[PDB]
Amino acid sequence: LFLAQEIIRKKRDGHALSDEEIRFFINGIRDNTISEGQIAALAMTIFFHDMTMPERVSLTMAMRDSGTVLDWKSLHLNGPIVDKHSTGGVGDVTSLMLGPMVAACGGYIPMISGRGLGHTGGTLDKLESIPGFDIFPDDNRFREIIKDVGVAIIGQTSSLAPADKRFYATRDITATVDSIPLITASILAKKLAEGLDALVMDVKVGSGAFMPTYELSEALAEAIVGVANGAGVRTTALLTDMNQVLASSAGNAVEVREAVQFLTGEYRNPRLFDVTMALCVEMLISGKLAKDDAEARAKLQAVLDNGKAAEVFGRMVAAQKGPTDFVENYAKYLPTAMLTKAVYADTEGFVSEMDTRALGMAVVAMGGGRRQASDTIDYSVGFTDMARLGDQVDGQRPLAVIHAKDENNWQEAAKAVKAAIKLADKAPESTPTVYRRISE
Amino acid sequence: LFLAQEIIRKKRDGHALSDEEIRFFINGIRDNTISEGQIAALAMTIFFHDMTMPERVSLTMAMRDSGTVLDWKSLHLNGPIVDKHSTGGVGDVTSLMLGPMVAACGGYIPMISGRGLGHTGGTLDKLESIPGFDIFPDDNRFREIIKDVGVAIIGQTSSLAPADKRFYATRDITATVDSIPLITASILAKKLAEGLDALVMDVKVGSGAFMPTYELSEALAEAIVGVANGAGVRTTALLTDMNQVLASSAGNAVEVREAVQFLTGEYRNPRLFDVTMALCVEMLISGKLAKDDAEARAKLQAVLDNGKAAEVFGRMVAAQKGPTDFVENYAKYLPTAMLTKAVYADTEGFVSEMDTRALGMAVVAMGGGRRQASDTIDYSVGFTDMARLGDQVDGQRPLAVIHAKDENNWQEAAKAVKAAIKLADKAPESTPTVYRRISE
Repeated sequence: LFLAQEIIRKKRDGHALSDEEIRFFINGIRDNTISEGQIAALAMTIFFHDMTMPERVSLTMAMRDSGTVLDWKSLHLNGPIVDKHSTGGVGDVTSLMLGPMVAACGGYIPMISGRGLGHTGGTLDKLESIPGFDIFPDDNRFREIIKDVGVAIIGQTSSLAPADKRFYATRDITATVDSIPLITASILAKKLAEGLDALVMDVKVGSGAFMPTYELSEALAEAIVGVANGAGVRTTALLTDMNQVLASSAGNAVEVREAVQFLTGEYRNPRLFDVTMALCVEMLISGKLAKDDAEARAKLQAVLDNGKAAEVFGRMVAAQKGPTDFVENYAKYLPTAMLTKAVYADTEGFVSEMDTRALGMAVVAMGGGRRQASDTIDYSVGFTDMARLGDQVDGQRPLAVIHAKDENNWQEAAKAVKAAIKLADKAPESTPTVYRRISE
Repeated sequence: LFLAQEIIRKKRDGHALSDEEIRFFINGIRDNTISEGQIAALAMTIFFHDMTMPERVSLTMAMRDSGTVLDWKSLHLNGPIVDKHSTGGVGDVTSLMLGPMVAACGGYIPMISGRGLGHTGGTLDKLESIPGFDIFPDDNRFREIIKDVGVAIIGQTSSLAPADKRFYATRDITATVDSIPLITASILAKKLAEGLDALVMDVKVGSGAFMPTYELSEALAEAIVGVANGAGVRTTALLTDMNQVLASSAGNAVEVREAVQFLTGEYRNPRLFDVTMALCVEMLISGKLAKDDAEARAKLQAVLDNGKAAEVFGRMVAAQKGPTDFVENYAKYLPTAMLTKAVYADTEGFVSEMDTRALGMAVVAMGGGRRQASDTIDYSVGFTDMARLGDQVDGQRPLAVIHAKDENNWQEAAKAVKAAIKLADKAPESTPTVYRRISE
């Protein structure tokens, strides 16, 4: 129906908005006919009245259909269209391994990513530290890589969920961003555009988590499962730990390198391994590529050990303009910094605390990302050989190994790192890597 | 404190905003630094959390101080600075008589009016049907008229309560206009700028009332008394009837004429008389010009009968550039329409119902006001000899006498009037003119 004022009022007076009404409002948001104030007002009424399951699904759908919705029916692929989604994290490089691994098991992953300006090391920028990697293939080319290779990590060709652009921008300045119904629809809008069959949300918990409390991370996880499954996509979610860096490194080139050494068994961080394996099992199960966890973990460990996984990564990289021999000779292609020195904590002890966001911002500030846009990322700067909680430190074990441009910013970051990692006289109680699985 | 987002959140989470915080927000509204969405958001949080008495007063004060606040201390006047405020109505010409009457009793009335674009026949346009009437005297000239004459009805020299400009505009399209705390502060902002000592709100009740229900008109009346008196101005309010036209005419020239025949006792509509007397008694009492109702009604009836009141009207008109003999020879100065014919209802009976808003819009539509701004009011068009509820009608008594430009718009209005006044086989139950007096 018509009138933005009309719609705002209904919801304000504790009523449920119709699909036609929610759809009308969202397009108006996209077509710039519905003002900022009209957006901020509706967001608030939702913050006080919430939205029923039907309203929740209609909001998401009307946002998905705001832009373009991919369809792979014509391609007649012989496998499930699946993909994973995270709420971000520092060292969260699971996507580079996840994509190849699941494609090597019969799954098609049309990973339309979107970096993460603000304070989030998107994967798109990591993949750009690979000489020639084109993250912008046209539709027809993209459709080809998927069918041929199985995976493809590309940047959003804008027209995905446009309404979310204005809706989110307003919410950020009007104090209505922390509203579960709105968040749920915002996150899934982009993904549900990919024309998926199944999905898996990786909801982080802890200091570096999106939601403030475990109870709130869990809350969001349950909401996501509901509307996605309501929208037709077999979804499950996991609560991953993010109280420290996931991989043994944070940056761009250093992370893509880590993803290669993982795929080839040259080195595998155990925590990164658990989360990586846990997400893939879900995708296989949701995708029907396995009847149970045991079957799935089996197939995955195989592909990971017979080199078939790293092979797919290598085929994905080449099809997107990277070297055709990236996995074998990556050390000659990836950018190496001028200064690489290890940093040590002031005293001997056990790592008991760590501010992920701090380390995250330490990376950006040293060139690892962009605070504005005009900034140009130094794809070689970052951290490696990161200390894990519980690790005893001293002259034998530094906190991390810093890859900086010069002795100055090295020194800067060195102080940043040392300030972000808290020591203690004794090792803290351990926490799980994968807390639990929300489903149905 | 800083941040509009910060402030919005606090209030959203059921907290009380500080004076410094409310003040910061309001100036930002004025200085265009606080966006539409940030205004619409805060308005909603208030619609759901209301505002404590302290917050209520701080909002109004921060809005008053948004612009200029008059001060009459330097003038050293020998009387109270008072003024009345209405929520509008059709035929509500009480201000033209009220101003003179109270000044003739020792009260100073710096009536900064402001017409009423939209659907409200402001007094400013009525006073402009008087040849040469200048409603825009400069401060020094204005200050002179007050001290010399005692009264002065002038248009707002913009810089009064600027914040209210943007705040109200946003609210109108975001469904947050019907919020008592916001209304209370909006109305009083303009008035409290006049540097008053006492005030009296004329809150209408009925079909032509601002608030939807008697219980809501009363609700607003109690709120107004609270924050005004909290802000230092001795305030009381009355619930006037507005289920029909107050004066025996609606328009511009026809109303100013009515106000003159009242002041000179040539004719006095009894309902208009009661409301006019009721409001003045309040001003005298609040102003300290009387110890009780009896004393006040006495002084007023005197000034009304010894011609001293009409004298003041005459001195006000002349000081503001109108004729120096307007009261004695008004019939030669006021605009007279080309067509003046009486309209009769289709059948004999008793006037039982009447849509004030309809008659109000009938006047505008015939040139009595402006729907846009570029329109130029025909200060001669309007209704006179209006039927009162309970009046029996037939060939002896028409519904009203229409002053139109031509036979066309006369005919138009004639249908408008006839459609707005409902007849019945028997006279309806009478209602009071003045329902009750809210105080303290």
